[PDB]
Amino acid sequence: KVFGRCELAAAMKRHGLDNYRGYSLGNWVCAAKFESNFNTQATNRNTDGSTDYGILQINSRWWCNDGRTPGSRNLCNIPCSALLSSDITASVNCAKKIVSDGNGMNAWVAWRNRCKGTDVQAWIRGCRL
Ligand SMILES: [Cl-]
Ligand SMILES: [Cl-]
Ligand SMILES: [Cl-]
Ligand code: NA
Ligand SMILES: [Xe]
Ligand SMILES: [Xe]
Repeated sequence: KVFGRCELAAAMKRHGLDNYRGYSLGNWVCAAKFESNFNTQATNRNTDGSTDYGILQINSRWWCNDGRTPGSRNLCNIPCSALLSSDITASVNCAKKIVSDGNGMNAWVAWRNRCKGTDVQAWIRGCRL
């Protein structure tokens, strides 16, 4: 599924992401825009052989099992395919574990490079929330 901007903001809010670990909703919407262009089916392979999955591009070396990333840790205890669902619940629950891991949202390279320090409130402007 490809979400609309406000539709995703509303879904993320309902799943408890607004101000989760101090990150306002706009941060999460901005990260999703630049990681996946709001597409739950997005995948991208990395040079180390791991693959990033779903709306928040969660990586198979640490967080999910895809059966093809040797020595990987599956910290979210889920098959990576679960992260591609139209239902964002699995992605949200795993993202909460990631953002709690010590480096906050710096775990998402697109967030660090394209959202951090910008007016992220613009991402939720106009939405009925
Ligand atoms: Cl915000
Ligand atoms: Cl894909
Ligand atoms: Cl980047
Ligand atoms: Na893994
Ligand atoms: Xe891929
Ligand atoms: Xe998400």
